[PDB]
Amino acid sequence: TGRPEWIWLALGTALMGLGTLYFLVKGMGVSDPDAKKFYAITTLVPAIAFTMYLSMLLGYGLTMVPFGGEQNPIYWARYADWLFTTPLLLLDLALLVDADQGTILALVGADGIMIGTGLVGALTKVYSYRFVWWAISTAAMLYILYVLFFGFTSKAESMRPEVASTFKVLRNVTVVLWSAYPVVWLIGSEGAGIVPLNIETLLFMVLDVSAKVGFGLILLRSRAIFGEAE
Amino acid sequence: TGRPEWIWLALGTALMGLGTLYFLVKGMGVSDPDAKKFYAITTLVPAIAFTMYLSMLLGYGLTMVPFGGEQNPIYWARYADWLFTTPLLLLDLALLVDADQGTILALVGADGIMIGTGLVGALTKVYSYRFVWWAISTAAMLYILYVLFFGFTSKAESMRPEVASTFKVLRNVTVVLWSAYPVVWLIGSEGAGIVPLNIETLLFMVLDVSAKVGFGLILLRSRAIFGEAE
Amino acid sequence: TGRPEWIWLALGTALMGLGTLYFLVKGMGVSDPDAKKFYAITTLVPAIAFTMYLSMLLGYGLTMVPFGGEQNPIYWARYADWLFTTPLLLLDLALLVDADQGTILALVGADGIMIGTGLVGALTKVYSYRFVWWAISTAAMLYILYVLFFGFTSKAESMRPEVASTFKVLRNVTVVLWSAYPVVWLIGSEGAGIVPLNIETLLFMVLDVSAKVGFGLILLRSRAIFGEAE
Ligand SMILES: CCCCCCCC/C=C/CCCCCCCC(=O)OC[C@H](O)CO
Ligand SMILES: CCCCCCCC/C=C/CCCCCCCC(=O)OC[C@H](O)CO
Ligand SMILES: CCCCCCCC/C=C/CCCCCCCC(=O)OC[C@H](O)CO
Ligand SMILES: CCCCCCCC/C=C\CCCCCCCC(=O)OC[C@H](O)CO
Ligand SMILES: CCCCCCCC/C=C\CCCCCCCC(=O)OC[C@H](O)CO
Ligand SMILES: CCCCCCCC/C=C\CCCCCCCC(=O)OC[C@H](O)CO
Ligand SMILES: CCCCCCCC/C=C\CCCCCCCC(=O)OC[C@H](O)CO
Ligand SMILES: CCCCCCCC/C=C\CCCCCCCC(=O)OC[C@H](O)CO
Ligand SMILES: CCCCCCCC/C=C\CCCCCCCC(=O)OC[C@H](O)CO
Ligand SMILES: CCCCCCCC/C=C\CCCCCCCC(=O)OC[C@H](O)CO
Ligand SMILES: CCCCCCCC/C=C\CCCCCCCC(=O)OC[C@H](O)CO
Ligand SMILES: CCCCCCCC/C=C\CCCCCCCC(=O)OC[C@H](O)CO
Ligand SMILES: *C/C=C(C)/C=C/C=C(C)/C=C/C1=C(C)CCCC1(C)C
Ligand SMILES: *C/C=C(C)/C=C/C=C(C)/C=C/C1=C(C)CCCC1(C)C
Ligand SMILES: *C/C=C(C)/C=C/C=C(C)/C=C/C1=C(C)CCCC1(C)C
Repeated sequence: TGRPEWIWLALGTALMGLGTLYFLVKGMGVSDPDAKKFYAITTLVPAIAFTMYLSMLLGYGLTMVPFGGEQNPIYWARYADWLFTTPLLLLDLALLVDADQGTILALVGADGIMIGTGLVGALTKVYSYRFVWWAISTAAMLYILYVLFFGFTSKAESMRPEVASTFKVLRNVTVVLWSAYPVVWLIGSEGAGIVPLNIETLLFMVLDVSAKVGFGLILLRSRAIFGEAE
Repeated sequence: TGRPEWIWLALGTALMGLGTLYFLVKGMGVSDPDAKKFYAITTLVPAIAFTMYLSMLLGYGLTMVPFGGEQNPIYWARYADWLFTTPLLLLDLALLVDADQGTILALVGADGIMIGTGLVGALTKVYSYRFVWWAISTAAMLYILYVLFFGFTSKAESMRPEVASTFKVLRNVTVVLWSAYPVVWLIGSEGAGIVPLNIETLLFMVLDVSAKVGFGLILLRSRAIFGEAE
Repeated sequence: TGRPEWIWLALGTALMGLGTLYFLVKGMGVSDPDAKKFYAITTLVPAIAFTMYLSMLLGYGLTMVPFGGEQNPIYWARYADWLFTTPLLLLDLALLVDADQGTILALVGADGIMIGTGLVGALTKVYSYRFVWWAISTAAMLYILYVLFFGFTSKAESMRPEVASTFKVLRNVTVVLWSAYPVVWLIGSEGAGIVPLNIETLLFMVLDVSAKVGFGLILLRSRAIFGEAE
């Protein structure tokens, strides 16, 4: 393809596809109802990402947005992916710690605001206003990270030790990886335009595969996803 | 801004923002799991409205629709707000009366039809057909109001007296305020065009703040949102 | 109207409308909470389809997509219908057999991928790539049909005999009817273009009414939707 970033979109498609197939085969035969929930959530995540990476590779998930006096290539398909995959990742963490329903609704709702405002920012034609939406989205992200540390960590330590241990690892992975996304957006083609689109696409591919397939490998190898039984 | 209705969009943004912050601080420290559910639902409502009012203020949430031989300004962001906030408001009422799952699904589904058909009507280019969609949406609204009076009132009176009392007030607020929306649409810029857009925008701002922040102030001050405990 | 397929859109609108009204009246007075769930899910299905058939009849739900060097009429409103009605139909089947939550999430998620990739395929401007999306969507469909036969049939036979019996019939109806959709798409205006749009529209109308109103008549006449009580 004639876009230099094609190679990273192709690799991302392949890695999300391979991760989906691996999780699908690994979950074959699992009969524990708690483990089935985690396999279902965790396999859906790279499956959705696979479809949206493929849409970017083939050019469907790209649009041109005028701002700063240029026509700027915006990959809108990222937001369609993240709208569904980021609440699913949060549901994996919430189910692990048996979070109450009100906390789950708060997290999923804040996450929806985060991604939706990011999408508005990405498509906004007045340059200075793009950063207003970025700030609102980032505030929603900070709310999510606060709950994961000062609601979820406190509950986990009261549960089975393998649940506490696996939650603590996946919480730390999540906070580090998710915090990089607003930074890549700010310095890349959607924001200040300091990093070119080809490098930005590489960075999001590394983050996405780590936050989805890496995350899932840790979770689905854990004893924490099974009920305690004899 | 050069649009006369800007002042009402600005005030609406500010009031939804202030209401979100108030509910967020008030819900700090609440540990009762039932109360947490109500705080989460009720704080999300003005937070979503805040983002969509801001999108209208900055001009993102506006499009031009040709009908009647003119280019007509249609604020489409209202429907994106209401798609999520109106089912959340109904969930507050349904949880208060411990409604059965089938009734909740009926209400949320009718509400989705109401808002979705309103959006189609708002974007329809053949003038006479706009009113066909308005009629279908209004029928869905009447179904909702019927359930709130002839399903929900009957259940409430069988529950704790503080639940019955708070439900009856919030039901009455809801029926009065929600019934005004189809009337404003019909006589305003989306419909017959008798009331100008600046006044229409004022009317929806008053209704929205009352139906979201007013509603939430009544609910979150009530004893009904807490479990009965010693 | 000047489109030859109008007659089938009109008939489909009428039949979905009549089926909605019939199910609404039949469900009046039902007080069993399990039966209420099934009436709510099953009445919503033709109600949503009614609105989307009407949008196609009036011309709102149609767009033109260039591919193969022509402007091709694509009825996009079908996908908006199916996005909501196909998971509702699967929920009817899953509730009947008391499926576990993980299996329900797998089914609904695969169904979302099926319809979303179908929509991307329908709107794709590069002709050969339309069939890549068709293949991905069809793979998701095959996953769904596998679960209905090799997860759901095995559970049903362990339940009440009237539940097993009604599930087996509705499963067979579902597999036969749903399998025809990818074939109609492939040979019709969205795909290879061998069957003209007027005949394609007839075929989808027959399938839709059978898969929604036919399905619902079988289910809502069954004893299986009521709890076992004295
Ligand atoms: C997990 C095991 C594998 C670990 C792998 C980690 C990779 C993640 C980071 C990649 C950034 C690469 C940056 C590449 C920078 C090239 C940009 C460039 O060409 O910049 C020069 C320009 O011409 C003038 O400034
Ligand atoms: C809660 C405590 C505060 C209560 C506040 C309630 C306000 C709600 C209603 C406002 C309608 C105002 C209508 C303003 C009409 C002005 C339109 C106008 O200018 O019309 C004249 C025109 O030039 C030729 O007909
Ligand atoms: C339930 C009881 C009622 C059962 C009813 C079942 C109907 C379903 C199938 C219809 C296909 C009809 C196909 C009509 C074909 C006409 C196309 C045509 O005109 O093709 C000739 C063309 O001019 C040169 O090839
Ligand atoms: C001027 C101020 C403007 C408005 C501020 C920016 C709005 C968007 C940002 C963040 C979303 C905040 C989180 C929304 C969800 C809160 C849920 C909540 O309150 O949950 C309580 C529950 O007890 C928990 O377990
Ligand atoms: C419990 C459930 C909670 C759910 C919480 C969800 C909150 C989402 C809020 C705001 C983002 C809205 C974003 C809307 C973006 C639409 C952009 C679009 O499609 O624009 C069309 C065109 O490109 C230009 O007119
Ligand atoms: C806890 C997780 C938080 C995650 C969110 C952290 C956000 C703030 C980070 C960086 C902003 C630094 C300033 C970037 C703006 C630079 C503007 C500019 O003009 O830069 C010129 C350029 O450096 C040469 O050409
Ligand atoms: C010609 C007729 C055309 C069709 C009519 C217009 C369709 C749209 C209008 C209203 C939605 C109706 C409500 C949809 C949901 C009904 C749910 C239901 O039946 O719920 C039963 C349950 O027992 C409860 O607890
Ligand atoms: C339990 C879950 C129940 C959920 C019930 C939901 C029912 C929604 C039904 C119909 C409205 C569909 C509205 C679709 C509007 C799309 C308009 C649009 O985006 O148009 C694009 C462009 O502007 C022009 O081609
Ligand atoms: C229970 C809640 C129900 C809520 C829904 C109630 C709907 C009917 C209300 C009003 C319609 C009145 C007729 C409006 C149409 C007027 C058309 C016209 O030409 O008006 C000329 C104008 O009055 C001078 O220029
Ligand atoms: C190169 C390969 C590319 C990727 C493949 C194509 C992706 C889209 C197709 C099918 C969706 C598959 C189903 C997605 C949901 C799986 C859910 C699951 O694993 O559920 C386990 C649970 O135990 C159950 O009860
Ligand atoms: C538990 C919840 C699981 C939910 C699982 C859902 C999976 C959906 C995945 C992919 C399809 C995405 C389709 C996006 C299509 C948007 C097309 C569009 O609107 O295009 C705009 C314009 O026409 C051109 O730029
Ligand atoms: C279990 C359910 C599975 C459902 C899915 C089954 C998919 C495969 C079916 C048919 C493809 C047959 C080939 C169609 C392609 C024909 C291409 C062509 O050029 O046809 C010329 C035409 O026949 C004269 O003009
Ligand atoms: C699978 C993909 C993941 C986990 C993606 C996560 C994305 C975010 C945390 C995005 C956050 C953003 C902001 C906080 C500000 C605006 C830009 C966004 C959407 C990139
Ligand atoms: C927070 C906002 C609220 C509670 C908005 C409520 C909106 C409605 C009840 C809208 C109803 C409409 C009709 C019944 C007919 C068509 C026009 C609509 C969407 C305005
Ligand atoms: C009420 C409508 C129903 C039950 C519609 C069902 C539709 C499908 C099973 C569609 C499947 C498709 C594929 C498997 C491939 C691509 C084309 C689709 C969307 C037609």
